[PDB]
Amino acid sequence: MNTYLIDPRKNNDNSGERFTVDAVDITAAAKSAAQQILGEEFEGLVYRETGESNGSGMFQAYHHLHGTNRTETTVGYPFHVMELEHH
Repeated sequence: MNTYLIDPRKNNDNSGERFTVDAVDITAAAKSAAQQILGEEFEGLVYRETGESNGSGMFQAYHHLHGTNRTETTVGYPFHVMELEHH
């Protein structure tokens, strides 16, 4: 449908090379991006990182392992997310 820019900030990696993910809306793009950044191990939920401003390009992805209680929380960190150049 549409491409969305994805850049893992929490990663703290020194790789400016950002990757893009497929999606229909920023809402879904974020959920799809996290699945790649955090991996298939990510099944929690995503939410908007910013609020005071509509300026997109940032989102939050959280996930807590429920059932096995093997850990306290699977993953949970922010991540850049913005819709590629449009018309």
